[PDB]
Amino acid sequence: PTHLSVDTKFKTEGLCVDIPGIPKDMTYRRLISMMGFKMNYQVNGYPNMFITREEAIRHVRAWIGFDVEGCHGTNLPLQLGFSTGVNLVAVPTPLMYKGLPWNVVRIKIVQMLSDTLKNLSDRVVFVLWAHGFELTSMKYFVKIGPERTCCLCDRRATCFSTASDTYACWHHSIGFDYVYNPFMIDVQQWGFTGNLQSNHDLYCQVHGNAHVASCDAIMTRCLAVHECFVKRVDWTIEYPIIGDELKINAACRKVQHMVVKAALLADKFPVLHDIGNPKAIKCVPQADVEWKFYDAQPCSDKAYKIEELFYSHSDKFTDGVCLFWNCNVDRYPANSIVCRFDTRVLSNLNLPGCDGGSLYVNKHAFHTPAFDKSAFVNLKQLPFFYYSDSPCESHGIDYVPLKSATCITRCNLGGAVCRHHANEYRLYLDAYNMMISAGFSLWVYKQFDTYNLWNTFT
Ligand SMILES: C[n+]1cn([C@@H]2O[C@H](COP(=O)(O)OP(=O)(O)OP(=O)(O)OC[C@H]3O[C@@H](n4cnc5c(=O)[nH]c(N)nc54)[C@H](O)[C@@H]3O)[C@@H](O)[C@H]2O)c2nc(N)[nH]c(=O)c21
Ligand SMILES: [Zn+2]
Ligand SMILES: [Zn+2]
Ligand SMILES: [Zn+2]
Repeated sequence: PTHLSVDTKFKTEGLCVDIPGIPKDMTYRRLISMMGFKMNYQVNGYPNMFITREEAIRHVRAWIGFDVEGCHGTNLPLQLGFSTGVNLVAVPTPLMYKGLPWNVVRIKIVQMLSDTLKNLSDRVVFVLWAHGFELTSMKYFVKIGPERTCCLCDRRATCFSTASDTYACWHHSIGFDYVYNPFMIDVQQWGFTGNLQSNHDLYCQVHGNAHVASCDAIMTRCLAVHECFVKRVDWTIEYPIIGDELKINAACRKVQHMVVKAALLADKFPVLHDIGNPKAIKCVPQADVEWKFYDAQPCSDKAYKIEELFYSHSDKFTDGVCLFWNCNVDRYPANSIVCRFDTRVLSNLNLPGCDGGSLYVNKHAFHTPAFDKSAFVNLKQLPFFYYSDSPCESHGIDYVPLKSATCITRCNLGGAVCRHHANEYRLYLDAYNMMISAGFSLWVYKQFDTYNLWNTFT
């Protein structure tokens, strides 16, 4: 039950306009052969060009929307659209390219897919709203066969070159002309009513329809992300490490302990309303504050309404401070400590999402509602600072003397930062800059002032 059986039925009603007379009874085995490919009875790791809904979710980083529109069927040009926004015109002789024969179009496709996916996934999953021409055009730039490894490394092969008769992954595909062993999935097979635009526009207002192939490719992938990461959520699926996931997660927990501990020392809140992950633990377990938890799973569609979270416990969320660490609400109260992911940040962990949101894949997949500046009108941006009440003692690196107005320590209060707190300062600054560059923003109540922390050294 792992892979999609090649004898599974395939609904061809969406194909009968480009391909009139197509059989109603159709399997993937008869469809792959129809597309011009031969499986030759194979058990070499490539059982089907099409993958399941579950298998596609585990390879979401490889999703590339793909659509082909008749520009004017072997006798007419074809407009190739990809969710990267690229439009290629192939002739049988937001960016748009002029018409060119297939032998040079396939070279651009290998280059475009490789630069997109080399730091993301080991494969490519062509997300389709299939109507005919996109399946029949793959024979001009897709070659299938047994699973192979790269000729320059041990990654699996994703490209093939007719010049050298060799194979390569996304990293070493310069000069290659064919996509080797790709995967694909037809969203239209999931049982929708209506066309692509009517179904996409039910949940997203950001992607329009300029009647170009790439617009449909973007809407197709967007509709797929909504069905797999907005309407349905699966937090049990783990995703491989492809970047600084571990340092970013560790930096977020390092900053959270620093910020919440300092806010409790500076303002002496009697109560703390920790609103967010239902499995959360005290990030400052040594604090005197009364810690009250409120369960709320990460929202994947729209940001929570602060009215429905609070108003319907201590119930007096105006007492003490409220902690919204990656708990996206529409408008945070004035007595809040907030960590909110910026969906606009470009990174290999953050994928384009639905209706302004993004899909942040770090160990797990979190579809995050679109970043809204108006949510922080009652708060201010949290400035960088480093606080430490630990003993100014170095145990165990080369020391350039540290001078910083944001090093809240006894040694800095005394006019000279010690080597221990200087190491921890520069380590915390690296973690802070790691967290901010990853896309997380920090916000705090306007009364927060690091000048109140100097007095805890008395
Ligand atoms: C809720 N949320 C978080 N972020 C961010 O996304 C990343 C995923 O981290 P994560 O939540 O997968 O794990 P940690 O917090 O490191 O786990 P931890 O504190 O360790 O809690 C225990 C869990 O982690 C596991 N775990 C515990 N210790 C470790 C460890 O040392 N290493 C690893 N790899 N896992 C550990 C443990 O088995 C359990 O699954 C982080 O940057 C989050 O801030 C969000 N970002 C967006 N856009 N939207 C969200 O809704 C959102
Ligand atoms: Zn390679
Ligand atoms: Zn959309
Ligand atoms: Zn010190």
